[PDB]
Amino acid sequence: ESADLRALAKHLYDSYIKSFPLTKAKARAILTGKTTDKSPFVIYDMNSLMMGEDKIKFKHITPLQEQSKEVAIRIFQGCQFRSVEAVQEITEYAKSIPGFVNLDLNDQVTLLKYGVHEIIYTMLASLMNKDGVLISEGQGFMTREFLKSLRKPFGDFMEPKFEFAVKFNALELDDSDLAIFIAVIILSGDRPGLLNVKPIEDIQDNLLQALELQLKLNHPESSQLFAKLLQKMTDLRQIVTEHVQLLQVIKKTETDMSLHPLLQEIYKDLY
Ligand SMILES: Cc1oc(-c2ccccc2)nc1CCOc1ccc(C[C@@H]2SC(=O)NC2=O)c2sccc12
Ligand SMILES: Cc1oc(-c2ccccc2)nc1CCOc1ccc(C[C@@H]2SC(=O)NC2=O)c2sccc12
Ligand SMILES: CCCCCCCCC(=O)O
Repeated sequence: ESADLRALAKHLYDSYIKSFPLTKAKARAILTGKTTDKSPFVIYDMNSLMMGEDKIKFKHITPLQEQSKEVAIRIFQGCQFRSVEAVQEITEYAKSIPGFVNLDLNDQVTLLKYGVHEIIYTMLASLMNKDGVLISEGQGFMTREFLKSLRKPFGDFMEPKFEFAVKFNALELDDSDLAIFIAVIILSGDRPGLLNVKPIEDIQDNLLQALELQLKLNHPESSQLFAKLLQKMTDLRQIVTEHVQLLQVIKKTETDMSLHPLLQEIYKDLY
């Protein structure tokens, strides 16, 4: 019935607001500079990156052994820390999806392990436009050109996310749409190694119905938005699997290189 589906949509939106401090709405307000609550420092080359480090307050601190004087590695570490924050936000959010916590714990672990990066890239798009991306909770704005011009493959690290984002962002979802979509991602019955797929697919069937109603009500003029959104899950998968391969190539070209321990656990036996 439609009433239960609407209550689910509201419940998920409420949980998403409690779990994710930086929402798309706040990111869009920052990106549209007519909301001059402040203004992010624009980073576009080495000098501006070094200047931004002076001006931006960083929350996360790499161990001294893993600090690098090299611009591309410091940026890489900035990205990792966004993922370490997001994994914990996503976990809190997942526990509020009805039925998730009653699943076998091993299946909960599997759904998070394989779901977090597809969500991370979904919400990364909320911080991007065709010209660049917000960094450090919106204190800075790193340009896309700059990110393309990084050495070794870090151009291949950034550009596919930008290509995804500008198309994903043309769907014009809001946070109340995204709250349901990321729950659909988590409750994926096709993750490797799942033990009881049927209880997962039964939750996802309910989430898909709530997502379908929500897009119908919230985007009445957007033709086939539901279908187009679900097709983006294919793009998201490709970004993750290509990222995983790319990381297996940086390891060869740097034996000493370091992932945050949380990302080491996520990537371990991932694909
Ligand atoms: C928070 C974090 O981020 C990363 C990481 C991020 C990006 C790439 C690779 C790794 N890993 C950790 C966990 C470990 O974080 C620490 C361990 C130990 C110390 C104390 C001295 S410093 C040193 O180098 N070894 C020590 O015992 C210190 S101090 C500030 C941190 C820290
Ligand atoms: C690009 C950038 O720079 C900074 C920054 C720079 C200096 C200081 C502070 C911040 N902020 C951002 C935005 C965040 O953009 C990302 C977040 C997370 C990921 C995924 C990780 S990175 C990895 O290898 N495994 C993961 O989970 C990836 S990937 C391409 C981008 C990306
Ligand atoms: C690693 C060089 C300095 C930047 C690291 C930024 C991580 C903290 C943050 O802004 O989220």
